[PDB]
Amino acid sequence: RFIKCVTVGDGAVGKTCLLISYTSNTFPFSANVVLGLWDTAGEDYNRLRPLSYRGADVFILAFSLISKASYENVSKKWIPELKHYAPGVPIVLVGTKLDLRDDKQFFIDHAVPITTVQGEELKKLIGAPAYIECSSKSQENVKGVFDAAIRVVLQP
Ligand SMILES: Nc1nc2c(ncn2[C@@H]2O[C@H](COP(=O)(O)OP(=O)(O)O)[C@@H](O)[C@H]2O)c(=O)[nH]1
Ligand SMILES: [Mg+2]
Repeated sequence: RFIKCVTVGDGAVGKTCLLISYTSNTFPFSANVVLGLWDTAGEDYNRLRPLSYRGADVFILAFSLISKASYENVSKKWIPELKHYAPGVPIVLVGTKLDLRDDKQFFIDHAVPITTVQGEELKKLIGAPAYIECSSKSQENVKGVFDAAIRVVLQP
């Protein structure tokens, strides 16, 4: 009846904002439904970050929908890391910053978008049971992230 969830992913992808959005319903860590949420720092921390993983029931592996590099780093860095420290714990893959992907003006001002179908193909590649695209800014699908997280750990 407890669920430790650890959020991981590159710098600036939106991990802390994701937790603030879910828990506080605002945009600048625990919940009860009928869930402990851990934040991490995503290279200086290579040795210390993994310490947070012990007894994790699920990982939220975030990458940014506006950043091809964070997309590439899921397979390059994060998967190898989680498999070393916590093989077998399920992964919910989250593409953050959905509000920016929607906005043509963002790419004029700035960035390479990741499509829903490409996020889905990455999901399959890493064996994640879930892939959710979300925006902490608009809050869209943020509740969905954590609802996936609980569904994927709880029996059935
Ligand atoms: N537009 C937009 N900006 C975001 C979103 N999530 C985070 N940010 C911005 O991205 C930056 C990094 O967010 P932060 O949560 O601190 O990322 P973290 O390093 O992964 O923890 C901040 O400038 C945020 O305001 C989002 O959904 N939409
Ligand atoms: Mg943070």
